[PDB]
Amino acid sequence: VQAVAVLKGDAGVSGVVKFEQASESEPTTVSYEIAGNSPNAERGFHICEFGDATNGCVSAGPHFNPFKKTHGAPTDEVRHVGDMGNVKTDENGVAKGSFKDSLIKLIGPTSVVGRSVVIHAGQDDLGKGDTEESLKTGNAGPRPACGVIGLTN
Amino acid sequence: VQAVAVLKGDAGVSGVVKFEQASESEPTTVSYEIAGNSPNAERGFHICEFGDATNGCVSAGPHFNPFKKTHGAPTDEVRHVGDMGNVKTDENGVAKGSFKDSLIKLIGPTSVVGRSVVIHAGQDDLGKGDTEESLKTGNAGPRPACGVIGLTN
Ligand SMILES: [Cl-]
Ligand SMILES: [Cl-]
Ligand SMILES: [Cu+2]
Ligand SMILES: [Cu+2]
Ligand SMILES: [Zn+2]
Ligand SMILES: [Zn+2]
Repeated sequence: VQAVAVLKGDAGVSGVVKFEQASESEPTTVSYEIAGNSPNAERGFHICEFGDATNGCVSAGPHFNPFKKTHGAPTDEVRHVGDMGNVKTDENGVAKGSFKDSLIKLIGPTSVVGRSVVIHAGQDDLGKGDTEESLKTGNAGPRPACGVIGLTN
Repeated sequence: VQAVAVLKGDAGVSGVVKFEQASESEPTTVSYEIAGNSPNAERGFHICEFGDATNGCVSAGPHFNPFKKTHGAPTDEVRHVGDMGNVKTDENGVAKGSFKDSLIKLIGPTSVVGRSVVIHAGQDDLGKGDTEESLKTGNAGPRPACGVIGLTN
């Protein structure tokens, strides 16, 4: 199965996020290319519960967390499903990369199809911040761009 | 279950399409509000197979047609699942309305979540055109706006 999200906003940030999962049990390969970020920085990259763009990136809601856990790093046992960590940006402010994740799926009851991918203005502290905000958003700040995850060929 | 699609493009047409379905067997209520169309006209309103916006509204692909039938009116027995007919525009070019459909669903294997809603520049002949193009698109012309159907609260 294949999915795609086109990140857009009015803050100059934009990109594309592709998703690939053969079967439910197999991890999903996430591939991204996002431009217009701050150069040489780490930016929060998350999947939110709703694919609702009626009010900018805010209507996407909280991080997808069907199991009601706290915010963590993608390598953590305790993390939200939509916790993909931080993406690195180069000297030109472009973040290009790829990775696999076993909690993010395009098939089954926890499918992210129809939900939103969000890129942050700030760095995700990965839940290690000494605040309770850290346990929900990683204190990653504003959402300059987002896109609904749709199905593709 | 509730879904929503925000129609956007560079042709001045835009709007919102809401979807509501309680259970699989029950019809889905489609509610829309689209502005920027030609005034006092009928415009093709369809759901396409892919929620892919990487290339404007073109990457949405053909009308959703999992049962491989020809293009028809929503009241036809032979029609594509994404065949919602034409929406009427007023003297100000706004199309506002609502309706229920039993083939369009937000639940099950034919779910439209993650697919695209498209508004046309022209009128859907409803498959009655004397061309084979009529049997696929209804000859509705260009796609000025489209949006991915995402999940919402
Ligand atoms: Cl977020
Ligand atoms: Cl079409
Ligand atoms: Cu976030
Ligand atoms: Cu069409
Ligand atoms: Zn999180
Ligand atoms: Zn059709």
